[PDB]
Amino acid sequence: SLYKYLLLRSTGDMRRAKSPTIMTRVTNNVYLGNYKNAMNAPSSEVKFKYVLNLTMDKYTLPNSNINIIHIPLVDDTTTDISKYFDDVTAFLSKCDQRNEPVLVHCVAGVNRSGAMILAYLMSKNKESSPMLYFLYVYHSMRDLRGAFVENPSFKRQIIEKYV
Repeated sequence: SLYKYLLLRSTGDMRRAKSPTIMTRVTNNVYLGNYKNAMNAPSSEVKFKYVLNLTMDKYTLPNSNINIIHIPLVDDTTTDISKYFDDVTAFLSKCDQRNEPVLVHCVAGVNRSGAMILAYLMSKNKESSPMLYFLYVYHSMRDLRGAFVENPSFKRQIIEKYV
């Protein structure tokens, strides 16, 4: 019934894209969100230690002792993001090992952040066929969030790295 789900999703049964709303917890400590979720991170009962800001501009969070890490990524179809995969997944892995919650976000929480989260989940897959796991993670996250890594260059780079 998961095979049926993936096969229908993969042969023309995708929904129209919608903007994500609430944050999505993806692992014990790692969360995916948009700019509003980042602005709300200092007041979240999750107790974030880090925020990974993938937008083009640095910002600060006044009351907060959160450590904001800035990695500006370009959401277009020519620019490389693969040079960041290993450093980003190693940092996210460390947060999960240390139980230090981290929010990964861009502006809409679809492409730049979605791609780093997809890379992390691929990097943690030890038991499944990478092709199957990619389809499962892709379709399941898109259905949960409304839109997820719509950028086809980003999907291509993740496939080249992990599949």
